[PDB]
Amino acid sequence: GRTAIIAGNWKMNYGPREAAKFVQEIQPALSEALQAPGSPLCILCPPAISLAAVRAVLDIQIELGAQNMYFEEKGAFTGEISPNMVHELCTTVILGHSERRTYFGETDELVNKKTLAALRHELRPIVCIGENEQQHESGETAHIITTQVRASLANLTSEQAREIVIAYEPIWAIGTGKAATGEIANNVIRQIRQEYQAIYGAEAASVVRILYGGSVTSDNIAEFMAYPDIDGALVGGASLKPDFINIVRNS
Amino acid sequence: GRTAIIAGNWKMNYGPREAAKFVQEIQPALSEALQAPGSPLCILCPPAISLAAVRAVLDIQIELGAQNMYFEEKGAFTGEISPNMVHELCTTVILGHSERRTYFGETDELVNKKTLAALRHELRPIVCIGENEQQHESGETAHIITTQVRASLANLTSEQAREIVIAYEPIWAIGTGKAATGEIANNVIRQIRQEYQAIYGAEAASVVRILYGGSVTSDNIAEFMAYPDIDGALVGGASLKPDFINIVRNS
Repeated sequence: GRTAIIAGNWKMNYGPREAAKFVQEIQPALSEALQAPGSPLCILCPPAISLAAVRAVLDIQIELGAQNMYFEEKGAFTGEISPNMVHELCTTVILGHSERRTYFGETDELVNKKTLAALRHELRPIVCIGENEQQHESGETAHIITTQVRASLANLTSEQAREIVIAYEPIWAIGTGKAATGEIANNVIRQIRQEYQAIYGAEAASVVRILYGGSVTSDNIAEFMAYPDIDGALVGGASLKPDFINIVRNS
Repeated sequence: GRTAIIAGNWKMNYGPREAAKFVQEIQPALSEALQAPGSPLCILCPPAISLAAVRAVLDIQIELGAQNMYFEEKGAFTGEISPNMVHELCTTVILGHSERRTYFGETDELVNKKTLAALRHELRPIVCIGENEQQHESGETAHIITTQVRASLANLTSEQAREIVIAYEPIWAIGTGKAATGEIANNVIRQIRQEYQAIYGAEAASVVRILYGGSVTSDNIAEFMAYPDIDGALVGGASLKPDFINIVRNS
């Protein structure tokens, strides 16, 4: 009984002009696809500099999300944007993406601070967790998942524990064109739900949305969505293409 | 014979709506102040999410800059914006601010990559260097400056060596309300110019703009501008206030 979510992470692609053109291309068909019963919630996550341009196209329902923010209300953090700023244009924010954990040193602790800040500003956080190739090959997947859930998804109230979205993204599946099999994704996503249950209780774990990310296309989205525990997808490179519409159709 | 620069670093203040309102407040007086002979180049650097809103107010000359960007053209860097994106809305980008070096781990090497990327996309980089309180108290200021110049400002062609802007910002002067004295700022800024000369030659060092940052207000801007080697200022908290106009007047 969980509403499914298809979220498009554009990453660092499409500046203001290109972002507006892309949404002008996909919006008529995407909006019509989302009118069908059982359609997912659909969120576009452009670069922050391009949010206003996309907002202007959409305002002439597809929701808008940011790819990152900082956790303080305001202040002396050159280069950062605040939850208040994001909320002016967006319903949603991606947090803890593996690219930010690896290239920019983001920790579980920092991700949790951003997660609480999102929730306390009426933003939907999509919190990314996942193991890398070496951890997966050495059998450490379960331990990594447990550690990341307990730290990144800490401190939630019962009501908030219902509002967050978790995205499982095997780092070995990102941009490689090698998605996890549905069986592997389901196995780990059920572990995430179990760990969530351990902290927050059975009811909260039954309402939290958990997505799969990592080389999702319209060709394999149905393979993941067939599992009851998989509630949607965080889409990477395909979110830059019209195939994003067909992911929504096939979800 | 160097054109002076007054750049306003808003840091993580003023979302889209607030940014537009602030520029609507200051733009008539600021534009009139900039009409006077000998006025500096004036650059506003709002949060990236707020650039479009400020652009729309200005386009109904004050230039616009970003507070940070990444150095690749595009790609799988969730949360980052590219030089191509920044150039659509901005002439300028702040790089290597001490808040990014300290809180977000940016290195001289990463700053240099961003600096070359700015220059190769016809953006003016404002590259921030500076020592902290402990380094200053222990007499290491000169060594820190030399290290940061040689690494952050490496790889420049002769033409580029003329286009960059350097900002000296004693970290102990940021947001503390305790600016450096004009004598201290001038002493270190002359060292920066000397180190630049060591690498790039006397002519390049004579054209590069070097700004002072750190608790600049309209009350002390003239103290810094009196020195021939100080070419302007990177303004922090005062850039959020109408005093920014009076900094321009007194520069």
